[PDB]
Amino acid sequence: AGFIENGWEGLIDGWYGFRHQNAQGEGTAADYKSTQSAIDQITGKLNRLIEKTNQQFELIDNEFTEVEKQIGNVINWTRDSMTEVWSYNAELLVAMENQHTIDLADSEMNKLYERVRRQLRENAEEDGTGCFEIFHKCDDDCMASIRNNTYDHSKYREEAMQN
Amino acid sequence: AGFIENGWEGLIDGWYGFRHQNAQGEGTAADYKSTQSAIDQITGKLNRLIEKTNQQFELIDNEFTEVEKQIGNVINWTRDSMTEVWSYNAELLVAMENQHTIDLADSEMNKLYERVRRQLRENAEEDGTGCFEIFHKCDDDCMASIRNNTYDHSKYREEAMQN
Amino acid sequence: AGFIENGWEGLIDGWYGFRHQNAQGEGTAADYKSTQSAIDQITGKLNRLIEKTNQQFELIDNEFTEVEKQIGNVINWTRDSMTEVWSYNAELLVAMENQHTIDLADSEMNKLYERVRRQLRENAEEDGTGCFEIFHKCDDDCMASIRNNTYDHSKYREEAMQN
Amino acid sequence: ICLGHHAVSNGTKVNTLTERGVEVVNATETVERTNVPRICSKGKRTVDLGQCGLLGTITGPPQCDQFLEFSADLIIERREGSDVCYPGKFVNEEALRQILRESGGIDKETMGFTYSGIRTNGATSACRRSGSSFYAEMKWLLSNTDNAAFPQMTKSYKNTRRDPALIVWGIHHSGSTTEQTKLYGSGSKLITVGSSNYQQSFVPSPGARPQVNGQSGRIDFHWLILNPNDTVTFSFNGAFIAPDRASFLRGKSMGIQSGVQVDANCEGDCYHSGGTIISNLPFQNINSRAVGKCPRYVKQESLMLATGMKNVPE
Ligand SMILES: *[C@@H]1O[C@H](CO)[C@@H](O)[C@H](O)[C@H]1NC(C)=O
Ligand SMILES: *[C@@H]1O[C@H](CO)[C@@H](O)[C@H](O)[C@H]1NC(C)=O
Ligand SMILES: *[C@@H]1O[C@H](CO)[C@@H](O)[C@H](O)[C@H]1NC(C)=O
Ligand SMILES: *[C@@H]1O[C@H](CO)[C@@H](O)[C@H](O)[C@H]1NC(C)=O
Ligand SMILES: *[C@@H]1O[C@H](CO)[C@@H](O)[C@H](O)[C@H]1NC(C)=O
Repeated sequence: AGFIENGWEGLIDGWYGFRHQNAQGEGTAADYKSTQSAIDQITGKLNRLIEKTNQQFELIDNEFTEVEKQIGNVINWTRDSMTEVWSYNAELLVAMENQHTIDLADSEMNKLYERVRRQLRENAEEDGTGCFEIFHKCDDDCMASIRNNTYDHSKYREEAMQN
Repeated sequence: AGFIENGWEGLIDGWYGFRHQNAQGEGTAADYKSTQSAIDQITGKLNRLIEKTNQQFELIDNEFTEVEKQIGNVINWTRDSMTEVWSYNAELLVAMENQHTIDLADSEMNKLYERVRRQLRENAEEDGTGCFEIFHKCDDDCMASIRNNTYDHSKYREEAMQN
Repeated sequence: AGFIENGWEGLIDGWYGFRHQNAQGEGTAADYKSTQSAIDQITGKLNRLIEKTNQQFELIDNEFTEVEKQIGNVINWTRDSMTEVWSYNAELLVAMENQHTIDLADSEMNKLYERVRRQLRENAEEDGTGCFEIFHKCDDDCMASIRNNTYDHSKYREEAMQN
Repeated sequence: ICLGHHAVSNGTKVNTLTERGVEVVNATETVERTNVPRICSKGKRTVDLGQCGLLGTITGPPQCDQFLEFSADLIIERREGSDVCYPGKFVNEEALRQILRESGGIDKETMGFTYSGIRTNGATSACRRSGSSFYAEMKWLLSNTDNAAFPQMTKSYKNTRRDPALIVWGIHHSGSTTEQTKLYGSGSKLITVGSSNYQQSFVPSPGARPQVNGQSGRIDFHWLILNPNDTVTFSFNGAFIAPDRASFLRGKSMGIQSGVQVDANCEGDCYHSGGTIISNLPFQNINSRAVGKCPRYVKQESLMLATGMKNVPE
């Protein structure tokens, strides 16, 4: 997500998609495997995080009738230290899991990018902006064949080597 | 470990290795540098994790004769809060270091993969399943040279460009 | 920073740079975008991290006239547990952010390398030592065009395809 | 071309999740070690109690007259600061000290206690400035002239202010029963202190004690906190150190226990016995008991946060 100029706004159903701009026309489709894996990983991370505590805490301090002042300050200081360390742990965890979510999105993105590279030996190459320059013409069949991960490159090699 | 269909079960000595399927036959070998780096990093992580603490706690509550109920409940609540924060920190640490070890294995695999593609400029290309398609004939000396990081691609370029 | 043999000592102003060693002469220049992004990310991490607490504690113990020994032991044990958990959190913090800073520097290096290889379709090829081999001759304008992220690979293809 | 990064001959060793002591081009501090050995607190009101003590500000021994009723946003106590002139302890000592630390200063106002036909000017050889005297806001209620009965007194004081008052009174356990009869007379003296939330009562107990500050008997100062529109009745038959003035809280402050001198050359945040921890780092390793909004304590001597890349020498 670093070498791309901008993200698409018309991509609604899928997180990661595909555009063609071939001679047949213009089409914007959505990949399924990469976005399913990304949503599965992130939802698993959420389900790990979204978990109410098992440990049961009781009332240690009285709001109405104030407890003895020494033990009251001891309880207040213990609760304040626990509150500070919990706020610290919460902000640290939120920051690093947002970082890991962004890195996971980038990892799924360039994993799809590198698997598209692997599917296209020399029939296509990158432009640096996230697009692949196809060296063969197909009537929107090889578009879906790249999309469906059922692309055969060896039959398209002879007309793409000389170009 | 992303583009590979399945990991090898016949590899025992190392962690990352090579399969041959050449004209001489079929053979399995084990890389040494990448697995040494991975095991060194993971064992260093274990060494910095597997450490008995220096802080020496004292007995604050009495198991046999119960202490005064107010200060005893304060001790119980402090111990329960510290148990909860230590359990949360333990889950956090275990989860993030398991993620980091998985990502470290993936990154060591990726580093070996990119260094193999860097060794062989055009003599071999990926297929998407983790293999490299050699475009020259060589009887186990070139492949061991690939393993030994002593591959001389300059004397193999002439017969691999036209293919 | 994996495939690179060593870091340059003469690169002073920039973190990530460029060496050409072309026929025109010798010169070590510095990239600006990658090092600016890396320093911005690391300084943002520091500004997130270097932050005095907004919560103000009070004196719970007494240095001069020692408090009652039971509540004194409770305060000492609570402070020791808080000190131990803060020390563990601090060393975990330092370890994982040093790991993330090293990984961020490696990722910025990899992103710069990949964007250079994306600018250089076939006119240049990778080496494995972090260098690029050029199939065309060009006098310090192409090199700056690579540095300025304004490379025009369209009109270098005719003399570099056969090489 | 050749593409690469920068490095230095001498970098920094930092700790990392995989390897310990890895070499980086540059690194920064996260655990502060440099401690300012001065309580530098410019921008806030401060009082240096010195040879006076924080709890001595209430009762008023000779060392604590200057800071008898003060006002500050920072209170500083010293080890040499004594809380009492006539010897004796404080019940709930740390509770009263922590109340005074958050007082923001204290204000003394008279209770209007009128005593009829009974000598009230206490005088001890220990609590002395120029002659035999006693505390500032405490009145030692002796007998009339000599061994004589002490009439039962019922003195009621009502806190009419809008803030919760603080009342400190004293109990005299004489050095002997004969001394107690000299000062208050024969009979079992019994004293009750009554409030809405306070009803504790107690009996003075004469007996021999070691000579502390050149005196035998000990006076224990009890205390309570009065809510607004609440009254305290002292019903004492004898042997009472009556409160002439009630102490009132002023605002919010924080109390430190240091031993270094005070200046105004900083913007300090937290303080301790070694001085001031002025820094912006998240962690510190100077004192475990630094109080204020500042870095937290850690067990490690030093942690290096890698600011630069992992460098390899050429
Ligand atoms: C302790 O904290 C509670 C808030 O959680 C506060 O209402 C209470 O006044 C505090 N106690 C003292 C003695 O400051
Ligand atoms: C405090 O915890 C211990 C075990 O950790 C338990 O045996 C004890 O009963 C608890 N005290 C109270 C008052 O519940
Ligand atoms: C509590 O810890 C402090 C240092 O933080 C130490 O000076 C004191 O002696 C300890 N108290 C006891 C009772 O050990
Ligand atoms: C290295 O880091 C320190 C942080 O203490 C900083 O003051 C210094 O300017 C840095 N040096 C360079 C060359 O970045
Ligand atoms: C306290 O008493 C005064 C006078 O009787 C009255 O004006 C005020 O409202 C009372 N306050 C409370 C809290 O009862």
